[PDB]
Amino acid sequence: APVLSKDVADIESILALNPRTQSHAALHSTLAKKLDKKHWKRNPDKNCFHCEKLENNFDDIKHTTLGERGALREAMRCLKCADAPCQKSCPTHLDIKSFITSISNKNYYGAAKMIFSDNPLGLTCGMVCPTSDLCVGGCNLYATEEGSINIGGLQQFASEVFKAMNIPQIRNPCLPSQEKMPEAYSAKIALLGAGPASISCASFLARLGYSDITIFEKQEYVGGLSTSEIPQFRLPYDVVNFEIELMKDLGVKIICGKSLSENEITLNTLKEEGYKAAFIGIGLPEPKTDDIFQGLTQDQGFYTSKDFLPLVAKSSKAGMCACHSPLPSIRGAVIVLGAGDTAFDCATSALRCGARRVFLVFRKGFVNIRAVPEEVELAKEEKCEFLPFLSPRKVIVKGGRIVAVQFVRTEQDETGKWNEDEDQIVHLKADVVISAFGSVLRDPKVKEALSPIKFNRWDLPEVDPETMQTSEPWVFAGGDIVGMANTTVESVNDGKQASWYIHKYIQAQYGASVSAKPELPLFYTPVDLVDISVEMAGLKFINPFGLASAAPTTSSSMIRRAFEAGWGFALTKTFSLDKDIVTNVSPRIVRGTTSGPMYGPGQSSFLNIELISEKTAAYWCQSVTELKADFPDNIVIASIMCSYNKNDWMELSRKAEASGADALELNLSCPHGMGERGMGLACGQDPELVRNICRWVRQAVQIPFFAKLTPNVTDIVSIARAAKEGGADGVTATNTVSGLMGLKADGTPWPAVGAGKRTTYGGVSGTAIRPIALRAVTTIARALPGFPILATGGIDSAESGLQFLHSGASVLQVCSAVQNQDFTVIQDYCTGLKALLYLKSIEELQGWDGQSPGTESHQKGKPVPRIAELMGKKLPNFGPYLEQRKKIIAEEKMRLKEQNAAFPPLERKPFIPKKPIPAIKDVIGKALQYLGTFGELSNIEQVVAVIDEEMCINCGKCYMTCNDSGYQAIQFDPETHLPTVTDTCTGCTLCLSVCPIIDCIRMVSRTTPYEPKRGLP
Amino acid sequence: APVLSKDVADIESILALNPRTQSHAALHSTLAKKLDKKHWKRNPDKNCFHCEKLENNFDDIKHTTLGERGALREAMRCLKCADAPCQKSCPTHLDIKSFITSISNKNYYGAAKMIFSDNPLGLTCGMVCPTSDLCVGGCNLYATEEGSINIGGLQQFASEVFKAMNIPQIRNPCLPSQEKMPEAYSAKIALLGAGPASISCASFLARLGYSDITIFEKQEYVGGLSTSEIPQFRLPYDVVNFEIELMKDLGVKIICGKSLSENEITLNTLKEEGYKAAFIGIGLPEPKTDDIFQGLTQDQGFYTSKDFLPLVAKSSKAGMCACHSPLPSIRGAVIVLGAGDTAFDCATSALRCGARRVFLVFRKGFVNIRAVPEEVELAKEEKCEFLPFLSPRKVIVKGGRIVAVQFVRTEQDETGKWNEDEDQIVHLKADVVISAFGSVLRDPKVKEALSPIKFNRWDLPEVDPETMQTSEPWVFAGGDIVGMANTTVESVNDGKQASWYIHKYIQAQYGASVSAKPELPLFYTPVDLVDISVEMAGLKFINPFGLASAAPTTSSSMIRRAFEAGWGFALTKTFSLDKDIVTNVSPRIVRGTTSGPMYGPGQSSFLNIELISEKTAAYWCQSVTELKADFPDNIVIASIMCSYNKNDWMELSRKAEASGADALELNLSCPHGMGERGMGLACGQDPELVRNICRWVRQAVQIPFFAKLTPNVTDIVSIARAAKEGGADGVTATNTVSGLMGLKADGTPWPAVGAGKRTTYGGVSGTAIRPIALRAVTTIARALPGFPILATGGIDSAESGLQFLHSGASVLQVCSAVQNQDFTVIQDYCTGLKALLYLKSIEELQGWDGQSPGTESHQKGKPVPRIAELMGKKLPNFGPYLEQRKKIIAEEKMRLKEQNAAFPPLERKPFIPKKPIPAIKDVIGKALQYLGTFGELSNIEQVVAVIDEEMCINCGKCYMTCNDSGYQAIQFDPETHLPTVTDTCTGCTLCLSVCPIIDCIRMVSRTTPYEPKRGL
Ligand code: SF4
Repeated sequence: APVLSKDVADIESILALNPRTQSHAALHSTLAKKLDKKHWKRNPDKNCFHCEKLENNFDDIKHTTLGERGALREAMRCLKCADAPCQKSCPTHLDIKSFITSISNKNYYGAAKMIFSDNPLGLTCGMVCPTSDLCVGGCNLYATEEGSINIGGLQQFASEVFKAMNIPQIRNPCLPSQEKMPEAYSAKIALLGAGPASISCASFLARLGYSDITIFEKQEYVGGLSTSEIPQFRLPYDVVNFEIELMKDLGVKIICGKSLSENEITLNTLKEEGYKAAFIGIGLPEPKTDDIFQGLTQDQGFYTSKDFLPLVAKSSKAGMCACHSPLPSIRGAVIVLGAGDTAFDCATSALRCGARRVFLVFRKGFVNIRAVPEEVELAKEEKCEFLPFLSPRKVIVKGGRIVAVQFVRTEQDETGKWNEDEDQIVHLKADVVISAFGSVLRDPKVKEALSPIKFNRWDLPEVDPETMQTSEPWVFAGGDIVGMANTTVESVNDGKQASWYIHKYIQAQYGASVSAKPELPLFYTPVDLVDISVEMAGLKFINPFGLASAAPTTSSSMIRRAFEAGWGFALTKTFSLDKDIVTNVSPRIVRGTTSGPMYGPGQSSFLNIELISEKTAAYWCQSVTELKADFPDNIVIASIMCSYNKNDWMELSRKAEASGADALELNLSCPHGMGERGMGLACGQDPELVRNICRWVRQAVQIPFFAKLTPNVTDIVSIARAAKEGGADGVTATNTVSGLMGLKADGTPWPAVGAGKRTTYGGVSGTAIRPIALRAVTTIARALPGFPILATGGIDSAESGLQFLHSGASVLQVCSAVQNQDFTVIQDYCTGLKALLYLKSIEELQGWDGQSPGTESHQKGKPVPRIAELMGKKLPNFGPYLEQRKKIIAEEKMRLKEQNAAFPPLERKPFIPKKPIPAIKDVIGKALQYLGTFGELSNIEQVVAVIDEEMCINCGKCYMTCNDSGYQAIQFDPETHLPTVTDTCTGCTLCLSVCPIIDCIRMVSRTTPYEPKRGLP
Repeated sequence: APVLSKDVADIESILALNPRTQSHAALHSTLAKKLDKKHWKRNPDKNCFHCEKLENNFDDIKHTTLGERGALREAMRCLKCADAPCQKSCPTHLDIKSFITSISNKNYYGAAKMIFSDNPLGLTCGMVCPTSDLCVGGCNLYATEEGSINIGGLQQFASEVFKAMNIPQIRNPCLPSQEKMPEAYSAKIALLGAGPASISCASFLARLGYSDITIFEKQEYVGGLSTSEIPQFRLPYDVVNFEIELMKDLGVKIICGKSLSENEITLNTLKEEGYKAAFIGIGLPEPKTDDIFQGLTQDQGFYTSKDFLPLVAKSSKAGMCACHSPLPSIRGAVIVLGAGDTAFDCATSALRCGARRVFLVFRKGFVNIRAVPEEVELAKEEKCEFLPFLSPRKVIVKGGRIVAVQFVRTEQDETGKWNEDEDQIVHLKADVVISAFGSVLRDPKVKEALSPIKFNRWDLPEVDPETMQTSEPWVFAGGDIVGMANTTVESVNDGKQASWYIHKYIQAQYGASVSAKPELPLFYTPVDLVDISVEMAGLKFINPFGLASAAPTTSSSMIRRAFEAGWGFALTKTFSLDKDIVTNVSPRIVRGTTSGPMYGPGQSSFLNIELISEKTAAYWCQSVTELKADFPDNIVIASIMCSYNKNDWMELSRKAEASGADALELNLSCPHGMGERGMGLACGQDPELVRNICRWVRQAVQIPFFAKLTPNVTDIVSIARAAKEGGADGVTATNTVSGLMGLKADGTPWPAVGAGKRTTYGGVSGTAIRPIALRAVTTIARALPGFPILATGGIDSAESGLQFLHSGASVLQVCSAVQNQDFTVIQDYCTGLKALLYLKSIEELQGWDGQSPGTESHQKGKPVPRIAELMGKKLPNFGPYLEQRKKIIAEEKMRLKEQNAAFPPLERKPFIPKKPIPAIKDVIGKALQYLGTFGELSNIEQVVAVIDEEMCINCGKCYMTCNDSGYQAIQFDPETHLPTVTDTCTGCTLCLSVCPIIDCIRMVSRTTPYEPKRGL
């Protein structure tokens, strides 16, 4: 019979590309290499000077866009810094540390809530903020080779998920009922212009309780420049609509077709009409012009950015207008004049209109470009040509058309000044000219409508930079109109700033005072109303999260701050009688090596050789009395430990109870009387000793007490049962896992103590032991139904916490997650749990896994075009294949231009719960139904792996894993590097487990014949 | 008595910047924000158009340079792809997957060996390769938001560590002795030009065994352009010297002051002198010139790149020449003509010479720039101005000096045919002009010296692109001179390619044939000679690494491939008697959630609910016979399992022994009993059962057998002892840890089987259980001294393997690391272990931790200036402080300039072992001496944390950890964001444990009185 230990021809063939170490250096000529290189090319080719067709292509071109896989990686990378410089560098002071922490914990709702609390246009800003000159410019990670965090992309991601949840914004909960609001809040308020500034101002005023807010917008569309000029390929119109609807949820009214102008709305007519306050947020409505372009028409080929961008927007943004607008026909060479964002967006937009070539002409040098590198990069990658040091002089017009523009040289002298060299000219051929010099306010009728407010030397409304108030106390202004900044986030901040002082002004007008300290409300939704309280062992917890007896509870002052932060409960560090006083050694707590040489945030574990508290029982008991007196609703559990002695346990437990502790937690780590039978060395490892100790405490106190169990036992259920039989009211599962974190190359340990560099076995904590704790909790919950369990072991998010609740635990203890961060994580845990419970009531989101939307086919986090001429073509994203994909996509865009259609918009409508929102008590133990013996698992219902070609990044890991750890069932194409799972798959699932792309590989029910490989008959 | 649970004023103050969730939105005016922004600025300011002083500043400006912290992070990120496109895109075909895998496993030696095996100028290339147009351009991770891997930087890092090791290259080991080499290998070989091409060619010929190789170099310095023109701030000269010395270790001779030219050395004089083969690697020695610059002199301010760059290099590269020379005095505005690497290096170099302003003028557009984007980036960040579409027409000279250059406008038309517009001119003011159009071969005397080889239409030596052979069979050529490529790596490849055919030619001349298949040797050093064999339980292992009984040993055909790859031993997947046949379910193996939502390479654990082998005992026994017959030196251990039955264990053990297995491994996972006698349900959890099973097997077979222990017990020592008492020859520690990996938000498990979505407890494997396995191994080793232990549990590198050996294990079993990669990791483990053992004999490297050099103060992996005017200044790397640091550094550079001195690179000298290189038997159990009870630990010898301000990146994590998990002992400055550990520190070590910068925080002996805090 055949050589069993040898691969047959077929398998040898399938293993052709499997890694094998070479015994010699490789020989490939330089010429051969030059040729082969093209086949695998991923990035832009430096030698290719021809741009990829972009006519009618408005697909997202942002390099910062992130999908869930990418967002989680970047969020975990963030150091989540104290007094973070990125936040200091953000105009709206977003708590970046907190929102990124939430994203890293998969709590997208909490992240979005944090974002929108300080920036009502959070999604728009995540997408368009020039971060390199703002938040990212101050990021501490810039000091590392890998670089600064993609803050904008993370903000965009969390906000997009929230948008997908279709949850509405709600009125401030702690606010009195609409009917009980003081009359001052009904004051008629008017805002002019529906752009970022007014949207923000109106939003914050509405949060404060004002019920009569109206925004008067000149145009038929809303959103300001975010709608009329920023390209669809950078800022999708549906984003703007989303943020507007959120504002409308607060009652803000918007009336379009109304202009602030002398023969229409004026400050005088508003005051006559009874308006108490007004906010001017009309931006800079007119284009900066140059005398040389006077008289030129669009038919001749001349446009100002104010003419051009809105035309492209109306045509590419579904919804914006009621009438379908044609895409401007831009053919030939295009000259764009300007060096700011306007110019770059005109250049890129011109390509979508069919431009053959685009020239960006600056009057200064490259170094003087105004737009941030990120913006410049977009025009650069699309092959726009940059021409520096040129100033326009004349537009040659022949046959009623622009045929060229004549320029003159410019240069900086010996002081810095700029001059024009007349004898040095340039005759640049062009068919279209677009001036993108900027914008201004110059309509006399508009300025007159603002009488009698004072205008500064820049001929713009003068305002106090702190209050945003004009010379007229009831009139405020912000955004581009003030002329201080030119970004969406700064305009949003102006409205935010103004809202507080408008509030102060109105209240004063009604004879009411306001807090000296500004107090703008946060952002709220129905999720915030979800009840996450839970009752266990007769105790009421405001929320299920608490601090475990550990380093974070080293001092009672820390517990105090934890309760102030919002933690539901806390354990004191374990303490004992005076005679059992201990002294710690140092070093004693080290990082885990459980996930490789990854330093900084998110350590996968810690190992400690710390003893019980070094502080006295007297200190802890007085501390408990103090804590319970000041925080009656927060549960305080005293952790205590004694040697195996009845009088001692009774004495200490009674002392703790007398201090006012809500309950006790018995630390069973103390060694016994003389080893002997293999029940370890600690009392907690022997059922008999545990039972006795619990009996002693039960007899001594009347308050509930829980036995903290060690996972270092053969059968933890035996110990849990012993504690129950002893009288314990529940058990804490579990303590740390015994281990050695590692040795240095010289053999010395870490931690290493004293001159002798000695160590002893320590306790492992963190996410690395979560599988062990989860097993412990579930096994105890199944063996002792209804017996209270306090879970501990790797809990670092609402999601992981919910896993333990589902496993049978009632409350959740945390240590390592706090050591990795700080007490503020409680805010993430609470909003996260509320969101998870809330989402369970939304029928239309059942396909989601918690807060994670179903994974859709993507590449780099961008939706893969579902084009018939692409699905099933085996065209990977590299080399000649990518060229083909681009050609196909370009053809589709042209077809879409032909086959016209565009008005099936989405009347945004919030999802409404269709079943009661589950309370904590309703989810406890729900996972137990799926757990059982191996025999209870079906060996008939087998699965096989299936790969989504469109999501694949061609690494071949699935292939390598099946080859050297599986069944050699995957074919890896030598040309496309695309994997195909064959019929020999056994569904072991290893490939799916090593794939870098989330959900690229999925396990599906086997449809073909199934037979175990016995290797022989 | 005070309120004990409240922070006193002092502590409230220290906690000032500690994170606290806000209950309201913040109010900060736009004006206030604009002002505050500058204080924290890290990156370049878009509105600042003035460049940082760079006169005489040759500090490394590469954005790709990596320090160990950064290199480990990037290496772990690499997907380590199959048939990798990056390698396909590398001109020298470097096995990137393997060298990066080695870096990820901290095996820098293995990584360097891999790099140099295919590229003898590996360090130079890591630093200068235009990767985006090469290897990186084909990287699969470009398909992710985070982007492609920094391959060049990783190559640079590994090569730099190897350089620091001061290990010499040695002659290929498996080559006959010098004396026994055929006469053909003594053939006189000549190479012209000591640049990358010839260095590579000479190196490979030397590896093949040729003993008379001489490189004739025209100049007094060696290295070619790497030395004469590439700037010191991109390629340090010591790198070039390092690679040249490695080549010289192979016997290659270099003679300077010798030129290929008529009247000097010619192909005819060489042939006449007895040379059998010649390689031409003289590059393109002359500058491409323009008629309009004829007659202009350096005194007037005109230079060609060939004049200028070497002048700067000779002045900034210590060791290049022997004469100390001043830097060229470049003052005023500088005009650099060109759009390739040459032009950009001239521009950046001009700034070091004192240039006030630099203009890069291109004949074409910005889109037509020849240099890759990172090269262009360097000039751009230093504020060089780019002027496109200009062609030089005249140079204006007044008072003996250039004052301006007049250009005419250029433009492309319908036929790409670039035209020049005469009526459109530019009068650009300038004091210095540097032409950087490129290079060529124009010396008639040099071309004559190459007679009679054929020259092509480009007037360059014509060569066959595959063999590198010229029209004369004994003459070959490569590098810039062939005119096909313009990169160091391609020039290196040309020499590599040529070496094989030169070898083929010479051998044929001596009447000898060569293999049809090219066989260039790998790179070797003394480390490769280190013996890593080990004997255990009477068995000899060629190396201590083996495959555990698991998924990687699902089929014997897989074990065969593992042995072919080099694995020392392997366990069969556990098998049993026919009556105990099992059937697996699916899904059954899932990724661990032990390190968060991190997917792809390096999963920290796996959970499986797989059963024993589904293949029959008949299959496994025949397979063992086949494997042992084909691989007699590779150890094969048969893993078997039976229910608690004497006859069964004896029958199966004898069946396995009869098949020829070297030993047996008893899988004790089979259930027995009810389940509350406090010893679980598996036989392996009960000492009595284990002792009886071992007794049965010992009585049945003569070969050694080991009991595989489960870590899921209260006292694993009791089980180990029971196995020993039963007759086992050792124990395998340990099997998987029982657990539940997690649940989805809806409560369903993963793995989930059937429509019922059911699951059962599985076994956790991988790095996440290493602490448990290491504890188990150490405990058994201390309780049962000398009892053989086969370790298993998270072993994924030579370094982790050595930890287990130090802990008492003799051999190392692996599963998860292979599931995370493939069988080739064995190559990394073996070279890594050899290196770790070798380094223990090097006295001058005692300060290193294994292969990791002692950590030096750095920022972004670059050395921090050990300047007096900088130390203790509390100047962080941001805002106005950074501005300050730049001013101080610039002043230091100017000071160093005035003191025209220094030059002692103290010739490179290999370190020599000063003690015997440890064998595996010499390190086993060495760490046990440090293990003991808690009471044996000194509570008198306490430590405190100390922070190196220069390495800090100001995140405040140390501060937050001490505040909410410590003793509130760190002050975090509100302006500089610099932390300071105060006297209240207790040395808990949490801050050091969460700091993102390796070795920024260190624990040092406490010098002040220690008093435990008692709460009062
Ligand atoms: S954790 Fe480390 S890099 Fe961060 S502020 Fe503390 S010493 Fe600096």
